[PDB]
Amino acid sequence: PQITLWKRPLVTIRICGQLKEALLDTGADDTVIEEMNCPGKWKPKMIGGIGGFIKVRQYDQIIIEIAGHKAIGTVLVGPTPVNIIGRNLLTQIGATLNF
Amino acid sequence: PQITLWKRPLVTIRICGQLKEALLDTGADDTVIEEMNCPGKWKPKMIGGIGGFIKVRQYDQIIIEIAGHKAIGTVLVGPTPVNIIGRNLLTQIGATLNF
Repeated sequence: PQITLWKRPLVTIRICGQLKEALLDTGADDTVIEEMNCPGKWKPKMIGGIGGFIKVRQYDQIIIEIAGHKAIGTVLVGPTPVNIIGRNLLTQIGATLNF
Repeated sequence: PQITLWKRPLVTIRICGQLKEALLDTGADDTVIEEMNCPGKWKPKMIGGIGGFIKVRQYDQIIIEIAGHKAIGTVLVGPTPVNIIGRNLLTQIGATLNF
């Protein structure tokens, strides 16, 4: 598709057998999703943004669908105000910026 | 241009006389730049993001040149980790996410 930027570029994602809404975020190096329970090996991590840093759990080789596109990568889980799809996953669904 | 996201989508901008480097950020509603002086009246506001909120100064109808493209609108100057170009200007230059 072509997402235009008048409204937040929100998209449906299936992670861990659960459908959710996430933001297509070219500004994020990484992907961050609200507190799940999907078990797995994970390493602790702190990611920074505007107002400071939050603690997250880093899972590796996680499967996701992003608006119907299958992807596989590092997802970070933690108290994020909105589910964010960063560049690690945007590259995998072939997303580009154009103007 | 078409901009892939293997690297951070950074661009040169021209704001309030200074040349600077900024991130084309489709997750940001607003455009926030590291602290610098711009002339004119500004009003204090507060913006959120991961990590929480920060106090910023709002400048209206500011000319910004983004990667050779002209925009004129709101710029929030404050303590951001990185200069970011949000949807309020990305729409001005005709920016769209494509995949």
